[PDB]
Amino acid sequence: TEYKLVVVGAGGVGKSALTIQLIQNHFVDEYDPTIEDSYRKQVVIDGETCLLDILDTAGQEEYSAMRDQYMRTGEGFLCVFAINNTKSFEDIHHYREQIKRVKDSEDVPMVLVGNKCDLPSRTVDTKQAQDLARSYGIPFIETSTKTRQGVDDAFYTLVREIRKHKEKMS
Ligand SMILES: Nc1nc2c(ncn2[C@@H]2O[C@H](COP(=O)(O)OP(=O)(O)O)[C@@H](O)[C@H]2O)c(=O)[nH]1
Repeated sequence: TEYKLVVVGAGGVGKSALTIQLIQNHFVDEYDPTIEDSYRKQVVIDGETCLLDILDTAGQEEYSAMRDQYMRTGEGFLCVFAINNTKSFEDIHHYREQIKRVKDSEDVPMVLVGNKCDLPSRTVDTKQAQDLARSYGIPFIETSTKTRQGVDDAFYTLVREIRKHKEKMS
C-alpha cells in the first residue's frame, strides 16, 4: 500500500538534503504489535505512507550493482538537478530515459526539481527547465533546503502524480 519514491540525479545536487528535510517534517511513530519492537517509524505525505530511496550513480555508486533495481522498484521519481550546475541539468535526460527503458514504460510518474534555488550563481534558467518538463509532460518546481522553498511541494506533487497513475492503472 506504500508509495515508493526515488530521488535521482547527479552527485552533489542535494538529494540527501532534500530527503532528510522531508523525513524531519513528516516522520511519525506508528503502533504495530505484529513486529517485535511494537513501533515503527514511517513517513506520511499527503495522506499516503511513503518509502524513500536515493539513486546516485557516481562516487561509491560507480561500483554498485543496484541501479536498475532502484529504477524497477521505484513508483515515482524526483529528478533533481542544481540551478548552479549546468552539467547536472544536462544529465537529467539520461536518467529519465534509463528509467523509462528499465521500467519498460512510457508513463512513469516524475517531477523535475531544480534545487539550490537560494544560490545567486544560477546557470540553469527557470524557463529552460520548464521547457524540459513540458516536453516530458511533468511538473517542475524549484527548491532550496536552505530556505525550505518548494521542498514539501516537490514531494507532495510527486505523491499526487503517483496517485493519479495508480488510479489509471486501476
Ligand atoms: N545552497 C544550497 N546548498 C545545498 C542545498 N541542498 C543541498 N546543498 C548542499 O549541497 C551539497 C550536496 O548535498 P547532498 O545532499 O550531499 O547531495 P547528493 O549528493 O545529491 O545527495 C551539500 O554541501 C549540501 O549542504 C540547497 O538547497 N542550497
